[PDB]
Amino acid sequence: AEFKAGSAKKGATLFKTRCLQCHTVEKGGPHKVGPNLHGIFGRHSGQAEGYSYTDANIKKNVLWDENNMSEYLTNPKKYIPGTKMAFGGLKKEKDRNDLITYLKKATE
Ligand code: HEC
Ligand code: NA
Repeated sequence: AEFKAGSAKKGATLFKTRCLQCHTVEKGGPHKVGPNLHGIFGRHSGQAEGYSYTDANIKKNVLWDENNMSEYLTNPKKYIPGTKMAFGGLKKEKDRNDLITYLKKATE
């Protein structure tokens, strides 16, 4: 994937309607179904403390960045076979861009 900066505000609404049910983003926000995502960019997958990950997510051992995030969110289970993240994917490129733009800022 090739991330391009988009709308953080549209990204916030996307995140809040599609991800918030399972994830928080703020520093010190709780793990829910999925892990809190603060600091996710520039951290390896499966390394948020206090969250019980699948072996598949840990073994993937991907250094999260803007580009591999876009790929992941397109089809999570395709990028990380075995993941328990039950999200079909964001198929529109503009949506992933908007979401990732938000995500970069919100996870600081
Ligand atoms: C539950 C119904 C979820 C929804 C909706 C979304 N996510 Fe998720 N995500 C969920 C789980 C259970 C997990 C852990 C998967 C595992 O196999 O252990 C995840 C994982 C992620 C990750 C990776 C986190 C890491 O520390 O490596 C990211 C980056 C992530 N999820 C982001 C994300 C976004 C942006 C969502 C909506 C667009 C989203 N998730 C939805 C559970 C669920
Ligand atoms: Na709860």
